[PDB]
Order: sequence, then C-alpha cells, then structure tokens
Amino acid sequence: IKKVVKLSIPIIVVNLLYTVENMISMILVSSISPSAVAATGFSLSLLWFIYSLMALSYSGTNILIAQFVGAKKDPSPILINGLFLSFLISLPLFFYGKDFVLFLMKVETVRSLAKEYLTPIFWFIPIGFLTNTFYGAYNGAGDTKTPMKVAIIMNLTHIGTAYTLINLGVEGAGWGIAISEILAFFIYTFLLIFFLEPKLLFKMVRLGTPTALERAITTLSFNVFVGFLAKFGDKVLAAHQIGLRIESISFMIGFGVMIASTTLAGQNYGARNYRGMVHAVNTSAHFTALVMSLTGLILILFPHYLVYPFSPEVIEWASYYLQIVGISQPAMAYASIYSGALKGMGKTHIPLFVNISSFWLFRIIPSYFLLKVISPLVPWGFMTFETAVRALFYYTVFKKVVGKLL
Repeated sequence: IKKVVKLSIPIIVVNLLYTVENMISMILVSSISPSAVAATGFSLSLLWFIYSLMALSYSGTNILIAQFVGAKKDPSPILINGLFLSFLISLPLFFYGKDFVLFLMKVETVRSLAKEYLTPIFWFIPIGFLTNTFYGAYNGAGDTKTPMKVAIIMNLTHIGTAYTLINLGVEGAGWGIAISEILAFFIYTFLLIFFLEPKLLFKMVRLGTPTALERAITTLSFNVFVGFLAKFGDKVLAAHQIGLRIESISFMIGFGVMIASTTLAGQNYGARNYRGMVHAVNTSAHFTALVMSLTGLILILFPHYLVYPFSPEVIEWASYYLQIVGISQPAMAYASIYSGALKGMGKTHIPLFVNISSFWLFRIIPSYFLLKVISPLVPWGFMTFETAVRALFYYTVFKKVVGKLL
C-alpha cells in the first residue's frame, strides 16, 4: 500500500556498494606481499572505531533534515551546520589520526605497512566527513538515488584508482580511497550549484553524541565476542568470516530499511501526522519481517548450498551459523525498524540503551558463563534469536512511547 522500498532499496545498493568495494579492497591489496593484509585488516577495526564519529554529524543531519522535510521547513541551516559539524569533528582526527592509529597496534614492520596505506586517508578525512554529511542529507530529504549513482561512481573510481595505483604498492590502496572520497565530494559540491544559528548546531550534537556512543561501544562488545571463539581451533575461527561475509551482506537489508525508517519516521514526526508514521513502521516491520524471513529461511534450508563458495569440517561448522543466525533474521527486520524509528523521532538516546543491553547481558554474559562450561554453538546460539528478543520485545518501548504520545 506504501512506498518504503522506494527508499530502502537504493540505500541497500549503496550498502551493497559499501560491502562489495570493501571485499574488493581485500583482493586488490592481497595480490603481492601477503603480509600487507594485516595493514588492511587492522585498519578497518580502528577505522570503525574512528568512523564511530560519523554518526555525530550523520545522525544529527539525517534526522533533523528529515524532520524539517516533513515539516516543510527549510533544511538549509541544518545542511550548512552538518558539514560544519563534520568539519569540526574532522579537525582533531586530521592531526590525531596519524599517531593514534599507529599506536593502537598493541592489540616492528607488521604495523609499519599500514603507515603508508592509511596516510593518504588521514589527509582527506576532513573531505570524507563532509560526504557522510551529504549522505545523511539526501537520505533525510528522500532523494536516495542521487547518493547511489554517486556511490556507483565512487565505487568504480576507487577500484579503478586502486588497481591503477596498486598494480605504489599499498600506498595506492589508501590513495584510491582518498581520490574517490574527494571526487564524490566534488560531485556533491558541484551538485550544490543546482539544488543558520549556533542553537541549531548545538542540538545536532545532542542527537549525534548518543548515536556516536552506539557504534563506538558496540566495537568493544564485538572485539570480545570473536575473542570467545579462539579456543575452538582453526576450523571454527575460519568459519566466522565465511559466516560473516554471508551475514554482513544479508544484514544490509535492515540497515537500509533502518535509514528508510530514520527518514520516514522523521518526516512524519515533523508533519504532526501520527496516522502516517505508526502505520509505516508497523507495515515496514511486517514487510521486512516477511522479507527477511525469505532470506533467513533460505539460509537454513540451503546451508552448504551457500557456504560452498569459500569452503568439509568448515562446511559443517559454518552451516551451524547460517542456519542459526538465519533464525534471528525476522528480528533484525524488527530491530532496524524500531531502533531506527526512534532515531528519526529525536530520541537517539534510546537506541543507545537498547543495543548495550541486548549485546551485553544477553549475548555476552550468558555466553561466557556457558562457554567456559561447554562449544562454538553456545555463543552463536545465544548470539542469534536469544538476543533478537531484546530487538523484538522492544516494540514495547515504541508502543509505550506513542500510546502515551496521543
């Protein structure tokens, strides 16, 4: 009856582009010197700790622009302050990005290879933060295909510039990244020839700081979860990335649907139309529930038919993942639609408490007590469905917010 796929599908393609290009950055820098992947791998773990500050300017911009779009009000002050906020947040990371990543290798030449590969990035993260503001800008207004063809261009300009500059060695890998980042920025900046007070900038920090603490603390909860499964040999530890690469790609359906709701619940919140918002997230819940069920069920019925690409013991252990995580997919559908609908409703502090509570005292503490007494099916077990409930039964929070908001 509605048009949520109009917003979610192009965002998933950008995410599909986000994941396809990251996996290509694996093979483009794994041709010569196999010891250089440690530079690539150990960078993104710190990059995801670094790119936790994106949400500071991203969430503040994606939410406040969407709310103003539904409210018909002018989003130009939010746009000019969004890029300014990202530019302010990029100012310390410009200088403190060079030495902090080099020191955060404690987790003589194993780390010196990332020095040359990451430096062209740290020169143009200030040019990167602005595009993360631009992505939240178009995602807040509704026009979600303009950021896709920009992603398409940026994806194919990198893989072009990467393969060109690698085949410099590893510095051209980071240089293919920076060239595409600034290019899409120039594309975006050139698109501003076609289509302000401090108090507004002050509030965007109030919407980004809880969301920046979400993707930053989650990094600490992820680093220990994989650390649970080193005591189970190499067959299992080599079955995670076979399961993650399949799940991280299958998870982009919700992340896109999430932002599809971060805008849709945002515009209708600003338009004073509770008939337009409660129906959407309810239908976008059932729609993604029935969609992610077609995805997660295909994982369970066809295990080896999907692990086989990069796989017999590993076929056995990885199938016990796809089948097992494939059960939580109906709740990831119910997850990204809830904790993303309350982002668009200005209550960004609420999803902060959601994921901290679901991850920790449901996925982690129960695993460590049952892993030290049992098997890699123990974490994955409580990792799947068993946590999904805190993503499921938290509609209550949604259903007690609006039910009293009327």
